[PDB]
Amino acid sequence: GTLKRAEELKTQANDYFKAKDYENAIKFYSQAIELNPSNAIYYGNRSLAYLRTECYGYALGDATRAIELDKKYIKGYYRRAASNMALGKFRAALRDYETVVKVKPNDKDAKMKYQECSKIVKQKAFERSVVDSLDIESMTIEDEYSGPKLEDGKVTITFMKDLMQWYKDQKKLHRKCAYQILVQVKEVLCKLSTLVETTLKETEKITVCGDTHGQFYDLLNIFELNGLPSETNPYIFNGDFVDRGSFSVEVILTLFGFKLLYPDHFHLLRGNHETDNMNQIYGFEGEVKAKYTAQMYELFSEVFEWLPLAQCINGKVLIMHGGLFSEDGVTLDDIRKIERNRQPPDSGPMCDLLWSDPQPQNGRSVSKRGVSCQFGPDVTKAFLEENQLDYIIRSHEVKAEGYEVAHGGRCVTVFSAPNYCDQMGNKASYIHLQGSDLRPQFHQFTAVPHPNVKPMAYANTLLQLG
Ligand SMILES: [Mg+2]
Ligand SMILES: [Mg+2]
Repeated sequence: GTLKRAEELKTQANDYFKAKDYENAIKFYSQAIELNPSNAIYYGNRSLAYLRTECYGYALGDATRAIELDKKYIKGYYRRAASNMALGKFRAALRDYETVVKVKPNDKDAKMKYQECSKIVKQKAFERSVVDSLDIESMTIEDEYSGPKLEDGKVTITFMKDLMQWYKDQKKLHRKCAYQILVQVKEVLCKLSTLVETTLKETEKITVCGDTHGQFYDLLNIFELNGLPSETNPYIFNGDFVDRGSFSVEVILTLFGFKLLYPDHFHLLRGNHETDNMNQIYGFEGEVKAKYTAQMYELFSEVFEWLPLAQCINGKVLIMHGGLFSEDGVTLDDIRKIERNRQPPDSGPMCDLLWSDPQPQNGRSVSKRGVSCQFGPDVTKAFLEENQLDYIIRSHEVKAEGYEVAHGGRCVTVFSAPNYCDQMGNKASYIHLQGSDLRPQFHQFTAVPHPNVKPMAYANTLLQLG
């Protein structure tokens, strides 16, 4: 009985979903849909599982299919509005929250989401540089503050070590210090090329980490397990420092501090989560407003805009958060020429560097995330050959073992956030490269305990569904 088979497969998918095994959830929903392609609940649950795995494009299409089947399926509208929020389609989301708060005026949840949506809409409408309406010198550190302070405005190794300790005890760096770090670090970054270039001599090493997503206690574990940064232990943090994790302020100010301390050996590349559309939904903007001000947040936003987009080691390995391009013929010079100081556009090379994913089949598809592309091994081979490169290192996707090697070895994924969001139970890893030998060496590690704060504790409700 085809329909009762579809239904058993959907029940298994629900089971997979609840166990946080979205990849199988998706697969069993997909098979359910294969047997009965005309049920709204199926499309709606698969839309939610695509949302959980940040596949906004696919969540959007499934939500739309669910709504086209049943105009009264309320879930369909929330999950459609979530996808659109994450895609920067704020007005589209509001239309759906409206259609809901309409079909029941009473709903507590409906109006809260509508209002939260309108507030972002209203702000973005509204939307000189923030530093100029700040008077950092005039601020005063209260006598009774006993946490870390800069040594005459300067970051040092002793400041970094006390900062790390202070944060471990869940305490807050005085706002004056936070401001100074931000201003200097803006100054450093705004000097960098869009493409950072590093030469590693025969005897030198470099560590590449992937996403860390505000997992502060895991970030300290990287440093214990692999050493503090210094001029003989350089690091690249390949984006997505913040969001989801509820210690994002602690992660980003530690990283920025180390960038000031070892500016030529501690490198930070922009990820898709160093952007407004992500930060307003996924916790960072809320965490910074809770702990500091809306003005601090606007400053973080403007610094993120100067983060370089890619890094090239010895002209042979190319590192970016996302992946390769929607278009053929993009060169390394083209990347160097990108005007990066902005939010990323909806498409184009800057967008692809932050957002794209590899796919196993040849060619290009519109991406499952609803922005940029998926690119096959023939895309990767042509770009490497055209540019005299050996392979790429990228991050952006959660991996069960903390890394993955795709495209015949030409596309490497590294991911540095173990037990991601307290739920995935994945290993994390970092890479060592060596000047004499640029083949990636992987080191895996597991999650470490942290205080009682939930992931997304500071985020609005727009992307917390189910
Ligand atoms: Mg990412
Ligand atoms: Mg990420």
